[PDB]
Amino acid sequence: VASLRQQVEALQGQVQHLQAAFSQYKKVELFPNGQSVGEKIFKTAGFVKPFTEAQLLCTQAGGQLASPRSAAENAALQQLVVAKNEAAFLSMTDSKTEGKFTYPTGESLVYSNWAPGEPNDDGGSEDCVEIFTNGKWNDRACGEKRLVVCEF
Amino acid sequence: SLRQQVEALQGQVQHLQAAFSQYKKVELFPNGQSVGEKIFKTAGFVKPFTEAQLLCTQAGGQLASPRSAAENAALQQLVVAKNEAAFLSMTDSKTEGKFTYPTGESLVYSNWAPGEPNDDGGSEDCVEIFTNGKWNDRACGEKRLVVCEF
Amino acid sequence: ASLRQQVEALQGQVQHLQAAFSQYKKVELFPNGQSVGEKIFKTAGFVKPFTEAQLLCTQAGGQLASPRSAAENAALQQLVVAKNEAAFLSMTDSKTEGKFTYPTGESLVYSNWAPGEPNDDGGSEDCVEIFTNGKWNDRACGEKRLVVCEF
Ligand SMILES: O=P([O-])([O-])O[C@@H]1[C@H](O)[C@H](O)[C@@H](O)[C@H](O)[C@H]1O
Ligand SMILES: O=P([O-])([O-])O[C@@H]1[C@H](O)[C@H](O)[C@@H](O)[C@H](O)[C@H]1O
Ligand SMILES: [Ca+2]
Ligand SMILES: [Ca+2]
Ligand SMILES: [Ca+2]
Ligand SMILES: [Ca+2]
Ligand SMILES: [Ca+2]
Ligand SMILES: [Ca+2]
Ligand SMILES: [Ca+2]
Ligand SMILES: [Ca+2]
Ligand SMILES: [Ca+2]
Ligand SMILES: [Ca+2]
Repeated sequence: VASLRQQVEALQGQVQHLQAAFSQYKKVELFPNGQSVGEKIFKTAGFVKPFTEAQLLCTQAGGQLASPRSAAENAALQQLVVAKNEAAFLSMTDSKTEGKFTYPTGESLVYSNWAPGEPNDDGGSEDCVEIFTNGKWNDRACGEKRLVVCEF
Repeated sequence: SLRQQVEALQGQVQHLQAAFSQYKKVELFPNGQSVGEKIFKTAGFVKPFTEAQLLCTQAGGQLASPRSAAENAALQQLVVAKNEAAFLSMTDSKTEGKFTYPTGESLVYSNWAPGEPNDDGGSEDCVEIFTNGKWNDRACGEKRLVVCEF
Repeated sequence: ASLRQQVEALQGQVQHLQAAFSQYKKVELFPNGQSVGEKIFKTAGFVKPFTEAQLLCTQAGGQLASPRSAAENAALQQLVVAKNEAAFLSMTDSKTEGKFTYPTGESLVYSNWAPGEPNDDGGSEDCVEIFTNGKWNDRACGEKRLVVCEF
């Protein structure tokens, strides 16, 4: 009760210090390759890789390829693409069933920002998705190299 | 009961303090410098002043603004490490011959190289810091290392 | 009463902090870091001679990569492979030729020498590099290798 009192007051000061310090470091971490939106964080590796390699990199790091689920998330992701001036791969593919794009979990899309006419499975071999500097999406061959951006 | 939960909380906080301390060192390696309560971090690339300024602002910070010999030395470490002169936040764009911080406040510290600022060519309103730590006013259109402070 | 509620509220903040921190740790490690046990390896992304690399890590509050187990070596190997550049380890045999030690002076507790190593080629190889295949080779300290520090 009494001793417990001080202990609680001491913890409050320690917690406040951690909160202030962490707040500062979050900003530091995101500069210049990250974007925070809601409770999601997008971070680019800064280089390009084919889809399979990009996917593995994100998976191994405990995240997954960028998967914008709203206009807000897509705009945040667009900021990184614009900054690096390099279109990036999204996590979604229609490799299982042509014409039906899904997230790595198999769930159907809850948001999309396809450029006019897309997806068009050009050449009959486009099962991956890239996001342009203007934020629009286009289905593209998974063998192509695009900016690696993961979400955590 | 409450005494058992408090010890559990104490343990969680001690763990966080240890984990956070380790994480701070990791984050700052190799592009950051901690001095006092300020943190300097370089983006690792060069940009013209206006662009560099926007990058820092959008990140929730601002261009490096050394306010003491100690901060200037910390900033100097990053410049030396990348071997690339960097832009500071200060400019005399509003009133030629009078440098101020983004807020409009006058300088509280300066480390100008001999003869500077000299508004060379009548068009130097930005400031760069060299690997030796000294400052020189330069054209804002030139590209220099982007270093922000948080 | 008020104390208990004050403690439960404090724990709510602490667990929220734990969650935020966990997310930011993963973000931090991507793509230049690797965590293994309580150790963290992080590459600077560039190459430097041994003395300079050692100074960079020391000044950052850590030390050059010092894998002490197969698990740590495999973790470090991931970074070397990602950068496709052999990296320097912290150990040297500068004090006593043929006897590699950590910066502390302690003898190795783990090694993963490539066949035929360490050979002290030219009679002047007192530093250690780790290849993309995870094997070690003694190399001249003047050579430039990927900088990887451990924290
Ligand atoms: O192959 P390319 O003609 O250079 O470029 C193609 C066009 O931009 C097309 O509109 C788009 O739908 C394809 O995905 C792209 O591959
Ligand atoms: O134009 P430059 O002669 O190559 O270099 C100039 C000189 O170093 C001058 O002393 C300095 O005050 C100017 O800011 C620089 O631009
Ligand atoms: Ca298909
Ligand atoms: Ca398709
Ligand atoms: Ca297409
Ligand atoms: Ca002027
Ligand atoms: Ca001027
Ligand atoms: Ca000048
Ligand atoms: Ca970081
Ligand atoms: Ca020797
Ligand atoms: Ca030797
Ligand atoms: Ca050898």
